[PDB]
Amino acid sequence: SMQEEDTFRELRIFLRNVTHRLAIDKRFRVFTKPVDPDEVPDYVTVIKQPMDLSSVISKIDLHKYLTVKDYLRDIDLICSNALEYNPDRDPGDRLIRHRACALRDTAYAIIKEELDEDFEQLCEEIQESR
Amino acid sequence: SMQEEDTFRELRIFLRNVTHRLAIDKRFRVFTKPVDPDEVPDYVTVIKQPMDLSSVISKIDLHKYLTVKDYLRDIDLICSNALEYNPDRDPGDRLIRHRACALRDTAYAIIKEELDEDFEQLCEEIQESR
Ligand SMILES: COc1cncc(-c2cnc(NC3CCNCC3)c3[nH]c(=O)c(C)cc23)c1
Ligand SMILES: COc1cncc(-c2cnc(NC3CCNCC3)c3[nH]c(=O)c(C)cc23)c1
Repeated sequence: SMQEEDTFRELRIFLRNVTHRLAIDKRFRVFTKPVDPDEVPDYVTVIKQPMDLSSVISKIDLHKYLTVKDYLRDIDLICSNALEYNPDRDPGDRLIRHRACALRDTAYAIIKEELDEDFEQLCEEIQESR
Repeated sequence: SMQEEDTFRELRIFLRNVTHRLAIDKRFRVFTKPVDPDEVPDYVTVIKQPMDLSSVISKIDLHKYLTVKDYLRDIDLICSNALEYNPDRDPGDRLIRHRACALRDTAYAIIKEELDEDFEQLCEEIQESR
């Protein structure tokens, strides 16, 4: 219905705003675009579902997220990929893991403050009816 | 259930085999890998959901296709993207469009010959129950 289309449009507006705020944070530059294969040649083989903030924006615009829960799955994927690909004790690995956890924590904290629980419940109920 | 897992595993085996047969055809080399942005800088902006045969293989392996119908949507996407991005009368554009239609036609013809309709119906009924 028209009311449901308006609901998903509001969701997309909300998710774009959250994603933009993550993307302009200097700490998260490494997660903003797909990896350069020249910098990490084995990334494609080790990480089976790459994800980054530009890809998240494309998915929002393709109407791939019908709930904030589904969006957070991709944010969690950005984090889990980083922990998987950079598990070593070396400072470079530790920096990226810290930034990955910070990205995750920041996204969840924004959502906790700014997402109305009843709005999310509505989205979930519309999704389950499709 | 175990029987349903076996069904989706058989689907994945079937889809990998079809995709491999498309990927080794010389006509379809242009569709085997993501586009090189150096060759087509405006591709990212014009085509909103890029798709290629290596991406299709990754999606099979990530369990993204529960039916042949969903797989054919991505094959159709490879074709529609090509028709959209190369619409001109020039020979280069006409060649790619012809190959795109041939890819689509070939995938459908393989499926028509080799996919049991009752196998596809089972997949669809399992998908709809989830
Ligand atoms: C423009 O700079 C880059 C572009 N693309 C990828 C990276 C990058 C480089 N190194 C990583 N990890 C190494 C750190 C030192 N120990 C070996 C691994 C990276 N790890 C990542 O998770 C991502 C997303 C990029 C990246 C950088
Ligand atoms: C290694 O060669 C390539 C790598 N990546 C992309 C292409 C490519 C080049 N040109 C295209 N179309 C032009 C043909 C002449 N008129 C202007 C457009 C391409 N079109 C496509 O649809 C794809 C997938 C690649 C491609 C080639």
